[PDB]
Amino acid sequence: PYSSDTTPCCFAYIARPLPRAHIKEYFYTSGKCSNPAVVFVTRKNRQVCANPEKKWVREYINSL
Amino acid sequence: PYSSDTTPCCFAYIARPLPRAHIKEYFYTSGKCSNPAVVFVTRKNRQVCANPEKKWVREYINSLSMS
Amino acid sequence: SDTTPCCFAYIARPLPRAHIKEYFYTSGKCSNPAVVFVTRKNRQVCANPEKKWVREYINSLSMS
Amino acid sequence: SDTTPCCFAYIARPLPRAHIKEYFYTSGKCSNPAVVFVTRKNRQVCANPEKKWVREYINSLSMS
Amino acid sequence: PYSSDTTPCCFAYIARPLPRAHIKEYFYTSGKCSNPAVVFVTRKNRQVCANPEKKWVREYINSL
Amino acid sequence: PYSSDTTPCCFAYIARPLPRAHIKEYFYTSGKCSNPAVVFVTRKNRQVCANPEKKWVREYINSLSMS
Repeated sequence: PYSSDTTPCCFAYIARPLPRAHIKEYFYTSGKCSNPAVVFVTRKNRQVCANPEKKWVREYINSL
Repeated sequence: PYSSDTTPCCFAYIARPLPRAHIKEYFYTSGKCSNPAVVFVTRKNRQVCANPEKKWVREYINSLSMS
Repeated sequence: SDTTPCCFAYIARPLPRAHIKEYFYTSGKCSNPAVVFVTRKNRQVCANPEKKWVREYINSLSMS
Repeated sequence: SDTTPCCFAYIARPLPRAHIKEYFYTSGKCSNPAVVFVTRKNRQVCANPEKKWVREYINSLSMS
Repeated sequence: PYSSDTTPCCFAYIARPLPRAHIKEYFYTSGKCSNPAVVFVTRKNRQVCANPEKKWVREYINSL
Repeated sequence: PYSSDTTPCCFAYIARPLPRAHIKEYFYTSGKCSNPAVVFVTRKNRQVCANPEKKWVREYINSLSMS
């Protein structure tokens, strides 16, 4: 661990793929967090936690 | 209350009291987080992690809280 | 004593993510550090831990 | 590169011959020389090549 | 290879166990030979080639 | 003719001709053996491996052989 700022962590992963077209960016959550996660940021700026191992997650990252 | 939303967690606690005058709100971090924490939100919207057990932290919560 | 897998060379071309099931790091007893990717047919592939592709694959995989 | 099994310690008590299916020598790439006995449950057991019992077992086994 | 003397080699292994009681000594054939073998020497001094991996061979060696 | 009996094989060939006078019999080693050889049996029953291709070896066989 490293800073007093908060950092976003994920504790569950979205079940249904989000539409590819609705995603504006992604990031991986901090290594400080207990679980690994991809966060997708939608065009409406919602942050959505997703399982880095899922195929659709990988396909999105690779294509976007 | 496990959802897909991100949740803010804390990994370190500010060393010095923040000025009371600059704080507008607080909240506690989720119990899912590995460490307990209070977060103070400043008027400039910075979120500052703080040690729940410190006296100043408790005094500030007691001044903000409607409970 | 049980055996442990060690690596002596690192794959040159990235193998496809789709063919990998998990990874692990080789033992610190080994002379070289290495990531091992375990394929669908359970072949163990040694890879250079410092490579960007290797790191990106690890982020999307579970560790055995 | 594929992994190869290496040994870092040698079993103290002889395991029963009846439980061993085959042996092999570890790679010369490994830092220590070793005989590996492969048990009926496919556990790999490292053993000291210089030991009389080890040599006697090898004489009665096929080499993978 | 090492000497002008002949050395006994085996090219087949006896199918039926010899009676334990009829064996006076054993030896392993030379490493120069292409196949490994146990030779049992009977009380009548017949030399009988046997498979070192067979259980009865091992049991005889262990008991005698 | 694969049996359980041992069969004598040769791995080296005597460097110098044996004295003809000391040899009573010969035979060839089995084709199963990795190297070809002639074996001379001395009157004292030593078996001596010899290179089949050497002239002295051939001369000695020709003197012993009834073929």
